[PDB]
Amino acid sequence: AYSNTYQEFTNIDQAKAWGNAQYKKYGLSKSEKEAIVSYTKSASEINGKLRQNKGVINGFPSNLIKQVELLDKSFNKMKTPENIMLFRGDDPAYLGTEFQNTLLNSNGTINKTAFEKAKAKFLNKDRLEYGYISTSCMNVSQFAGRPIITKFKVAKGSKAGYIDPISAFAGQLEMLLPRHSTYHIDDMRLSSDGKQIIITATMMGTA
Ligand SMILES: [Hg+2]
Repeated sequence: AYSNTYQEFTNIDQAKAWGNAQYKKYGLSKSEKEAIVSYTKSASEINGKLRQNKGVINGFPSNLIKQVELLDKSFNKMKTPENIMLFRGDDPAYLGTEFQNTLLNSNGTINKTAFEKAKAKFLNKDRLEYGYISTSCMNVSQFAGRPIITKFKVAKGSKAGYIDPISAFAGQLEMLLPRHSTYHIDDMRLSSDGKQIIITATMMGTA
């Protein structure tokens, strides 16, 4: 094959370390660090308004339009040295309103019929996310209960920032990604468990 290598953090301290060493070289304004901190205590509220009005902020309250602009700005400084793999956790409503109450049997195991409906609906296709993408350097335990697990592959030089410390209200080994990002679902298979779906997306960029 003609496949490229991505660094996957196999240990928490190794991630925490590489992580903090990237926080240094960013040099974020005081203004942004509070936009990122407010973003971690409101990630739900903001991304919701972002997926909604499909990227338009010229209707958002003043407070917001500014924060949104500040978050975007911050990414001019937060890129990644080399190719990396990030981990995200999602609930069924992520795949669609139809998988909401169809994806998992009351046994907790994944329904192989709904799984195929999804595999056909997304495999080898590009998805577009309107809000920001919170992720982790590893499959931390704040996912693991979540039925869907995406594994992003981010290319050298792409916007990605280790905001773990910048906000105390940032998840474990948290790594933010720019809004409006577009990735390509390259693989879907069930965990060697029975309950999950292990997606393998390939990021491309943000427009
Ligand atoms: Hg990381």
